[PDB]
Amino acid sequence: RRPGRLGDPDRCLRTDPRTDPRTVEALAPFGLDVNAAPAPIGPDAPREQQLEYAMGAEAAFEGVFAALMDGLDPVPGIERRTETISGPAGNEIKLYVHRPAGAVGPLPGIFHIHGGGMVILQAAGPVYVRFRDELAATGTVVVGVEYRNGAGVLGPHPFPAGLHDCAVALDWVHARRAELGISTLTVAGESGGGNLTLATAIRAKREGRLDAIDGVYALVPYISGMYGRSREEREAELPSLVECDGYFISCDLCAVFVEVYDPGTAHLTDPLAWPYHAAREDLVGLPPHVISVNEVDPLRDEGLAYYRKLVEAGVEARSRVVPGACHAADMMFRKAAPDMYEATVQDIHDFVTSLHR
Ligand SMILES: Cc1cc(=O)oc2cc(O)ccc12
Repeated sequence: RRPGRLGDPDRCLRTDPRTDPRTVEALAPFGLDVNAAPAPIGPDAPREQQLEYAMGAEAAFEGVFAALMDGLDPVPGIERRTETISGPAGNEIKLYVHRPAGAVGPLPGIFHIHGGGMVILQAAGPVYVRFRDELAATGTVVVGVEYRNGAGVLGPHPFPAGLHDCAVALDWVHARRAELGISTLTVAGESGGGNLTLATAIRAKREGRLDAIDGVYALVPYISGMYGRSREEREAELPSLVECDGYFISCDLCAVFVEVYDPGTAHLTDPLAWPYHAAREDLVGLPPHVISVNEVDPLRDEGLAYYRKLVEAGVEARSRVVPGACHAADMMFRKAAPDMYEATVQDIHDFVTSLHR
């Protein structure tokens, strides 16, 4: 009958007949081809224990991402620099700059915001280094921002610390397009980085900084903040949150990460924390957007809802789905599913080359 865990509650990535089997075998060594056990902590646990759990999850997932990137030949012909800038709280923000060696003029720029639920993972990590090199290789200038995290080794900094860091870093890059070899400038990211990407555009309109943004490309955005709702509430509003729950990511662990990001959840309905809540007023006048969602991702339906909201607001919006893809499959499986990876890289390349100032 119904797809995924709507039809059979025990279905997992391996047993869903829609999953790209290459990705199932790629996740098998880590035990990530099946549903994780119910998370042993919840959103009402003491914050000290939530931050401990997040620190562990970060160390484990950084291990998995390193192993998924191991065995690849490096992307050839990329020049890299690290710049350090002052953040708004006296923090240092690192910028990782990638460009094709020997470019003869300006190229489209990509301001890249990494995922990890705005709480964990480093832009310095091999999965994001690889993604920035791959985008640079197509003929772009990529700047990866290392913002404050809600948790883990770059934490703990609640909302809106990371968002403010992204703002300051975007302004720093915009101010320097000529010396950085940048034509147009696109803000892009996946999952939590998709969240900060969409919020960065909403915030830039409010603050009169839209000149910094020619385009927005959000992949598998993590934007509803609704992971802690009941199975029935989730199914009523965003059925993918039940259909594909536990497929690589789990609503129970995300619900912890929501509390970690915004302790006391005073921002649960604030579109700068959870862009799914954007009003028409928040989206009118925003520059061109792409929303890329993944077929067997529990976040699929909140990404589709955001595309619909952008269209309703008159934004020059596009959307695509990656068939057979779990959450972020198109950025994790460079080894096991290179065609899926290449297709997303090329779609982003095509988008940024389409823009004019
Ligand atoms: C790797 C990872 C990053 C995140 O922000 O959230 C998650 C949630 C999960 O259930 C499983 C993995 C992650």
